[PDB]
Amino acid sequence: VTQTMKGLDIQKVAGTWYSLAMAASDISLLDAQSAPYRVYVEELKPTGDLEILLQKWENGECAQKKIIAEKTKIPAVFKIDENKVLVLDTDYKKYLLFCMENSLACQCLVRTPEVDDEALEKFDKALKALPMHIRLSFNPTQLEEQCHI
Amino acid sequence: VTQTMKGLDIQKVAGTWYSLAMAASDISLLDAQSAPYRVYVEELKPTGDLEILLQKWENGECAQKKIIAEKTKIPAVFKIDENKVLVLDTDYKKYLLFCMENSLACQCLVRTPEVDDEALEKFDKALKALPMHIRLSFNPTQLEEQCHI
Ligand SMILES: CCCCCCCCCCCCCCCC(=O)O
Ligand SMILES: CCCCCCCCCCCCCCCC(=O)O
Repeated sequence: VTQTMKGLDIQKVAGTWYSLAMAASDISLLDAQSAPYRVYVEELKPTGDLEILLQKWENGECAQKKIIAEKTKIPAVFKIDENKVLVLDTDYKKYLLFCMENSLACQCLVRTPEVDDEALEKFDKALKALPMHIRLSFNPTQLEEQCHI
Repeated sequence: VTQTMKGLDIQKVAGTWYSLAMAASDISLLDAQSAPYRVYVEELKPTGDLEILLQKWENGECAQKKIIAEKTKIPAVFKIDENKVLVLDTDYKKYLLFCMENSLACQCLVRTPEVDDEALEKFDKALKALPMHIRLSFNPTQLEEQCHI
């Protein structure tokens, strides 16, 4: 991944996000509800490390989860306990494109449970470079459900 | 779906095809190997009805399958025993875009086990109109395996 947000102010990504679309390099990273990269972002809490609240389906349950992405020399790049989180683009107010890699998955996050075509076309343009083999998107009804059910 | 091949000569789609990419309106139509619209086209045999040889994963097996799409008043539209098959576009030599609907799934077929970007971008342009929520694509290795394993 060769796209990163110049001048990312991590404080300003704080609060509520919705996983509107997801893509991955391999189908099995996203194909089932229990697929490894099938994580739904709930809330981003910058400490300047980054606390992520996400939902994730495990052994027949939607589980609420709290993880820390440690900051790096680069403001737009964080690490996870192996896995690099890259923030590609964000306008802070409406959307945020990020990828994670050790296997590569990218997401289009939005502030509100709505379908944002402006954001999805930025997401699409940003995956054109990447070797993605699965893409998903969720309707507003699924954005309000635990684990996008 | 509002895109159909003008002047389709069905005889000329005869022979060998590879399911290079697939999209569907609902994730559960494509997400597992046993998902309903997760069918891999092997061979198209026009009689002028259309005989399809496809592969389909059922109860832990890749099953070879033979079905008939009955012709309609419209050359580019066929029916299946409920389900409409629409041929959107084909150059006969390299690629063929088709959709099926009762739930909507579209595929980008190619003559050879290779990744055709020209064809995938035509596929992408053709799904821009459609309310797709899952897309898959397969590498050349998977195109040569039973059920794209
Ligand atoms: C801008 C920051 C975006 C947020 C990035 C979220 C990435 C977190 C995903 C990491 C996967 C860890 C999930 C739990 C581990 C597991 O169940 O195996
Ligand atoms: C240009 C023609 C393209 C070929 C169209 C192929 C569509 C066939 C898919 C129909 C699904 C039927 C599969 C078996 C039925 C089942 O297992 O439920």
